Amino acid sequence: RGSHMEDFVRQCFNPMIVELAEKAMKEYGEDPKIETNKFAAICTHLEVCFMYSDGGSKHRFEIIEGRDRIMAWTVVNSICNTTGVEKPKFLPDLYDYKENRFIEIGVTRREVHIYYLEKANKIKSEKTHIHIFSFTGEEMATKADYTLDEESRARIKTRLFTIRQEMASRSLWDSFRQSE
Ligand SMILES: COc1cc(CCNC(=O)c2nc(-c3cccc(C(F)(F)F)c3)[nH]c(=O)c2O)ccn1
Ligand SMILES: [Mn+2]
Ligand SMILES: [Mn+2]
Repeated sequence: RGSHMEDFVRQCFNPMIVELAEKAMKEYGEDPKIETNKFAAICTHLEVCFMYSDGGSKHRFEIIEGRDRIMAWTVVNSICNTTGVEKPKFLPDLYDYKENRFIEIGVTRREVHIYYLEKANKIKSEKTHIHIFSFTGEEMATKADYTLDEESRARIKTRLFTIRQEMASRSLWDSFRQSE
């Protein structure tokens, strides 16, 4: 069963983040033992979402990603019913209470252009904000409004490149890149 990538995920990411990624994957019919690359991807996505939510003020953000499906939909419903934003057709990652909008965080191994295009093609209601980070240090946000200040985003990018380096050191990076 076991594989180097799984052990690396378990040693590289926080135990709560690993448990959350595992729960989400099982809930969505995936297997972290076997789909180890997706395992790493959802751990990374979770960490990015958490760091981003940490980048604002105390009450700045409401974290949607990481919750189970029913509760996540419950909280976006409460947010829509108290603010007036439209219901996103698909579950986002965050809600900005200062900018009053949902945020879709993406982490990509390819050019941010392609991935942002996909995310803007699925999200029909253009109300929800979109913010892509890449594993090379590029980033791309909707209307060039990158929400957080420079230092928080740079912290995210540094960590992303650290993960990429740790993967390449174990010869795990080529497989990870040629999997998205
Ligand atoms: C969570 O586990 C899952 C989830 C689903 C559907 C729900 N998903 C999201 O909400 C979502 N998912 C990703 C993502 C997940 C795995 C891999 C990758 C990629 F990096 F390889 F592209 C991206 N990224 C986001 O930004 C994002 O919002 C289905 C199966 N498993
Ligand atoms: Mn999400
Ligand atoms: Mn996302």
